[PDB]
Amino acid sequence: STLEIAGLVRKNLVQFGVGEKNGSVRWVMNALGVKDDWLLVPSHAYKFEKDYEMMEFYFNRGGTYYSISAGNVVIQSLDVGFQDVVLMKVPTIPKFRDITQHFIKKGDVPRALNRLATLVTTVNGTPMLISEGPLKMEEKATYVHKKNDGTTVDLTVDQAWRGKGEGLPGMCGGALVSSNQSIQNAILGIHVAGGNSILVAKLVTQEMFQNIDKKI
Amino acid sequence: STLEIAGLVRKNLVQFGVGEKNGSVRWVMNALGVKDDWLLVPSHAYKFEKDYEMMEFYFNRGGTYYSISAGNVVIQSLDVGFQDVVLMKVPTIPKFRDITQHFIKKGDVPRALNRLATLVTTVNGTPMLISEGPLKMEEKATYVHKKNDGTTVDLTVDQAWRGKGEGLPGMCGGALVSSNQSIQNAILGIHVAGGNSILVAKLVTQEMFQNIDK
Ligand SMILES: [Cl-]
Repeated sequence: STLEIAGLVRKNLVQFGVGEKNGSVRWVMNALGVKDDWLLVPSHAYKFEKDYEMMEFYFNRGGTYYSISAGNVVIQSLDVGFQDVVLMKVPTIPKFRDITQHFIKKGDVPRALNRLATLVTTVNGTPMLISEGPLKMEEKATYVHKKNDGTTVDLTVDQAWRGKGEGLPGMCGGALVSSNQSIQNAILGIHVAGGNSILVAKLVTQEMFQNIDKKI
Repeated sequence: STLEIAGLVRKNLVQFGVGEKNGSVRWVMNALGVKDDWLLVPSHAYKFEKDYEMMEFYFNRGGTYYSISAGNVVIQSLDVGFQDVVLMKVPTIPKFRDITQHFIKKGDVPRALNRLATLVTTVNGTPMLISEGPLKMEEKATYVHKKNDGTTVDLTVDQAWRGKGEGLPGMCGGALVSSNQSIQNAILGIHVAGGNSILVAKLVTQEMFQNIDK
């Protein structure tokens, strides 16, 4: 049931923030824990910051704050091309329950195409469930992002799901869940953009998780 | 409660008019004082007149009409836009009680969503309280209003509240108050346009007034 898998997701969802050690912190969106000390994070959460070298990442795991230097995390791309969503290893965060086997398998993709799905996310800390229309998929989809107030750059997403629905700023990073019980309400991917009245998310499959169990 | 916050809004509401320095004043809608000499004004109140040369802006505060020339007003934005609602400083106008801290905080918007709200406004001095349907939010909302006289215009709103309710001409500029007691019945925004059974208001947050007190 949508609510069963939604609860698993909820338990692994954390608030993601960026800043300088001993300085100011800006909470930006969400990041999803997937296994042991590995999480999925949308790249625009940190891409447009002025100085990556002295960047510190901040996580809020149910009221406990953890932090790590950007120079101490291991990053892994899901695929080749524009960095849209990445896998990030955080050693100082508590072990996450393995939910890898709940994501959709590369082969099961058409069985999720054309149906409804639910976005399981949080807005500034408050849990929300957003309904998305019949999902379509696009090989490469574009959206517009605004740097904290002002400028607007165009960014693309590779292999994106398209749902119709109204957003709310800060929803980025949530997990998309299919309503198809035939495929065990698989997790389809991560929310990256919302615009006119269309919600866009990147497809993330069971196969993008192989390199994480390899030693170094 | 809703009555307490509604009271704070009424005391800061004034009428907005346009006219020449030695003629008759055309009153058009309401404006809301937020702090000191600053006011929240819907931009359609003045943006469709093309002779800024002899134009005076008028404000009725307690029976006295205060004015300022188009060529003298300081106008400021809330996010980056100007097509919907603007802040306007009028040095000549008597000081307004600071109500900024009664507006909703950004991180609390989800708690105002799906709940009822009350619109506090005036139509020619006449006070009105209007219940608005369970509120919904929209990224951008388009409304084509006959607002002028017989002229129709496009009014597009960024981050807008949409709700079921009934209107009247001249209600524009009034404020939306939340029925949610756990967020202290926060002011949610400013009424921009209304027509059949839909009312549209712009979202205004506490954080938005950072631009003025500095
Ligand atoms: Cl009440």
